[PDB]
Amino acid sequence: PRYLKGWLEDVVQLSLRRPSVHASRQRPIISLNERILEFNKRNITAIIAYYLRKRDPIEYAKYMERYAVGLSIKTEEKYFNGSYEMLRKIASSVSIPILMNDFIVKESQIDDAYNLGADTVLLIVNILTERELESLLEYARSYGMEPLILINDENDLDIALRIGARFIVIFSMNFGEINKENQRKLISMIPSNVVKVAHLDISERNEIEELRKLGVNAFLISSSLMRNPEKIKELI
Repeated sequence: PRYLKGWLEDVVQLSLRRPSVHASRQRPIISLNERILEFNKRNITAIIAYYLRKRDPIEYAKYMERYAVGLSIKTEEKYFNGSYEMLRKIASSVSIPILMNDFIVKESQIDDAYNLGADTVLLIVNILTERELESLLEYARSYGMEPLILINDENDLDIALRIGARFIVIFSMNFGEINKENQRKLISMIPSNVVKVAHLDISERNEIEELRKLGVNAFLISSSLMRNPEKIKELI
């Protein structure tokens, strides 16, 4: 990984030490990026719901299976209260795409994702060198997973495009300044053969129409839905 400090350094150091799991996968790959493109052809707004333990998780996942295009599950243990067991139980319970949302810094974590039933993984440009990211991209693709690559800024974008990413998520706040104009700028700079995901707050739902016209294919939510799951219906 790159030079890191503070909690982010701590979580990457712990992630490098994550023991591998010897699990056998219980489902096929249910591709997230491909289902987003299907929802786009069906004119159904494509919302990636989330689970982060801070709500019976299975009942929640089954609710979301009815509405969401996919489900992000936070599996980092020390700071975000996740687990591989929670991922596996949710993935075994539903047939929508599952994104393993963690700090993926070594190949064995992609092995873990595959063996536990996740359909893809998050990769974070700004914690990895370009060569590390390219290698992990290739490794994910060897399991039939197109990873969701997170960009922060134009330097991250340049890396992601140079290595041939086809599935990118863009937020509206630097990883702590919020800038919607900058989010739109980064979205515009991604070619149309890339599946693009915008982070969205539920309060921004009036922007979905325009963001779709600007090329966003799906929306990643990270607040409000666990307290009030039915809010996903109004996004859609």
